[PDB]
This record gives sequence, C-alpha cells and structure tokens, in this order.
Amino acid sequence: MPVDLTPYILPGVSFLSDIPQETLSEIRNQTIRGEAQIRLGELMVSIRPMQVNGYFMGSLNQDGLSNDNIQIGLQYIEHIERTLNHGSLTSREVTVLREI
Repeated sequence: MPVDLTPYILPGVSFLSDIPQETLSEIRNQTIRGEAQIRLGELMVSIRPMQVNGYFMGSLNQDGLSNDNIQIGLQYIEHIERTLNHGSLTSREVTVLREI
C-alpha cells in the first residue's frame, strides 16, 4: 500500500515541520517486503533496499511527474534520506560506492 506522509508538509521547503517517528518505523518494516511507496501528497516516492548497490532511503519516482514535483520531491527526498537513517549517512555517502 502507498502510505501517504503529508500531515505537516510545507510544499516549497527542504525541511519538514515535524514527522511522526512511528511512521519512519512502519516505513523501515515495509521496505523489508521489497518495496515501500510513500506519497508526499502529490510527490510519489519509493523507499526500498535494492540489493545490488544502495540502502533504503529517499528515491523520488519521477515517472509521470511535472518539473515542480521533481524539485519539491528532491528537497524532501534529501530530507527523507537522513530521516530514514538518523545521522548514519547522506545521499552522496552511498552514491560514491556506485560513482567511483
């Protein structure tokens, strides 16, 4: 099921007002199913640990979206990448494994 997470969304900023941590808990459990779809309102996101190269964190589903949905998406995604693993790693910290 696509668990929508938009109770405190400010559609235009990178930060969130304050997320229920109990939601991040349920996200981490459904990613183990192999996919977890999060809807940031209209912004479609897909958190899942694709076991080839990459941990489970903010991945914006750009399919079918518009330019603004990409932008508000990626600022909230870079937020979610840190929020899915609190103080563990950043986007680029994982990306360099693939990039080098």
